[PDB]
Amino acid sequence: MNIFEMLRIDEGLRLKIYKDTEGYYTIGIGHLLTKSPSLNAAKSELDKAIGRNTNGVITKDEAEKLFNQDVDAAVRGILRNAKLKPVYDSLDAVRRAALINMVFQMGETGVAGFTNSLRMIQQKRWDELAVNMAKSRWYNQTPNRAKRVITTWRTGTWDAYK
Ligand SMILES: [Cl-]
Ligand SMILES: [Cl-]
Repeated sequence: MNIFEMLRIDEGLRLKIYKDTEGYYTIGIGHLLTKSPSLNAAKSELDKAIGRNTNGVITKDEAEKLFNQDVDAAVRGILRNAKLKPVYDSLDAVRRAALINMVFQMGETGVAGFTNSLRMIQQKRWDELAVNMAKSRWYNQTPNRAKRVITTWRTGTWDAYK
């Protein structure tokens, strides 16, 4: 088990443009295309991203490429963020994967804003953290996913993914 396998599980894989859980144009493996209501604006972003006229459709190899790029940006984002970086450095490997997962889904900004959880993470107060994270839109909107991630944080193992 690793970050790649983890996110593939949580995000699924789809070769056609689609609406995410928030109604956003997305494709491949959780790759957000646009927050805009327009399918054309979405098709346009996708062609720009892929470098070709796709027609709202990509191949497997193309989704994986976007995925690679996205995992990489998440990591680099974390390491560039003043609030995030130290958090990341204080963690074990499984738990660093839980942070990337969240960053992937909600962005640096979203994550950085979970201030109280951040302090707990650092103090390594596992159980409390799990309770705190549950008190969130994130958890209310995508419970099963958030539960997997929260267990990950709580236990430091990959059990939720097995
Ligand atoms: Cl892109
Ligand atoms: Cl869910």
